[PDB]
Amino acid sequence: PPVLDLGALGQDFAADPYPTYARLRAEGPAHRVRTPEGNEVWLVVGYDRARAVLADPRFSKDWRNSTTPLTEAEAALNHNMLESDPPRHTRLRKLVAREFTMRRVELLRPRVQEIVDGLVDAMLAAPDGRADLMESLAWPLPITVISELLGVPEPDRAAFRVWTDAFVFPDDPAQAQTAMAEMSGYLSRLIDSKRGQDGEDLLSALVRTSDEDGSRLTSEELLGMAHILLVAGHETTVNLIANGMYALLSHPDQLAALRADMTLLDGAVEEMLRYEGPVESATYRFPVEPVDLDGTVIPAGDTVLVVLADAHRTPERFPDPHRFDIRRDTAGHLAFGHGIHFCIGAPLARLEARIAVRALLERCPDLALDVSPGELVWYPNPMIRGLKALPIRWRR
Ligand code: HEM
Ligand SMILES: CC[C@H]1OC(=O)[C@H](C)[C@@H](O[C@@H]2O[C@H](C)C[C@H](N(C)C)[C@H]2O)[C@@H](C)C[C@@H](C)C(=O)/C=C/[C@H]1C
Repeated sequence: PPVLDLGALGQDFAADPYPTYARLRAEGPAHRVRTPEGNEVWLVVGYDRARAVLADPRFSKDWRNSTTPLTEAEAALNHNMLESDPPRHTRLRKLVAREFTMRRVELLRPRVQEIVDGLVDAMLAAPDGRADLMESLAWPLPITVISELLGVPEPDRAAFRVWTDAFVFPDDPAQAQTAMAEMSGYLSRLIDSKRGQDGEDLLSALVRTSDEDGSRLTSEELLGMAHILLVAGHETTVNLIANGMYALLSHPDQLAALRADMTLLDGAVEEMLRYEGPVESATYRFPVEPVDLDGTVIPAGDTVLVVLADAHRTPERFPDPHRFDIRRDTAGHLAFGHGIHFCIGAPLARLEARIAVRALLERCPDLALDVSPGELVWYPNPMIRGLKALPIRWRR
């Protein structure tokens, strides 16, 4: 294949990518394509292959195995679990797994609940009963929850959305590259602000751990860590809520069910993950040796992107794919990945989302999408699945 150019494929490829992915799936598992941003990457589509690869060791996420160059501003924060393999990935993750167990996170419900609640109160405050569920709840919830955890003074949180934006499609490649340096700068400063202040938040914990013994957690790794624990639960958990809602609000029949019975909540918040999950394609993976993806051979060092979005629509795994059913069997979706890199914060995310949906359906009479689905606009970025905004309204 000449190599499918995603860029020149319409701002609707950001809208409904699926047909393009499926079309590829039909011809084979792997495909070379140029991303809307440029660079050459491989796309692995089709559920069975997707799941498979995610856990395949031959696909290392350690940039040392990539033949793609890394700018200095990037090289800075590339010492985290999601960008390394054993033994390093093993070593690092261990450092903070106890902080994200369903049991531990559950302890945060009281707080998370209160955080959502405060946010909803302010929403219903509007006189016309119209607000953007994005800047109104979906965005502020994640960034707060996590920021109290990692210990980010609140005034400091604004610059974060700013950067994340640049990271995702920014209106200029050199601008996002600035956001990274800027962030590294902040985090590094912040890391130090903690030293000797006997704080008990996660970050303070790590700063102590790292000092006590640098062989267990290097200074770069310390940086990388704080960075990854932050920017990995953003775009994802923030769009989870948005996508989730946009999904439930554009399928009245389903909104109805959940309204009638709220026990379907957990299972509905799951189908959201399957149907319109936040991550379109898993993060970068590089073959340590050439991999023969059935007929198609991928060179060592090339960038492989497992397309979570497509596997979720592969009809041989998920019948009536494009159908948003909250009573569906969502068992086995790749929303949070598969393998050793399986989301470390799946519990924290789920909690937030579950409390978030819960709130809305409840505290919002005649809640509804405030614009037509065709009017919404998604982010061109091929690695994410987010709405520019999500208008709504409710019985004034
Ligand atoms: C809707 C929410 C979330 C989604 C969709 C999501 C999705 C994922 C996915 C797909 C991976 C694996 C990526 C890959 O292998 O390419 C992953 C990894 C990870 N996630 Fe999440 N995530 C979410 C929320 C969270 C939260 C709330 C945190 C932070 C507290 C978090 C922290 C991480 C980290 C640091 C990893 C590294 C895993 C490892 O390498 O062992 N995630 N997540
Ligand atoms: C967990 C899935 C999302 O990706 C991420 O959370 C990671 C942290 C991040 O990718 C990293 O971004 C850094 C700024 C640079 C780093 N590079 C030095 C190696 C890179 O690996 C994303 C948050 C980037 C943004 C743009 C995004 O939208 C991610 C979506 C998920 C893949």
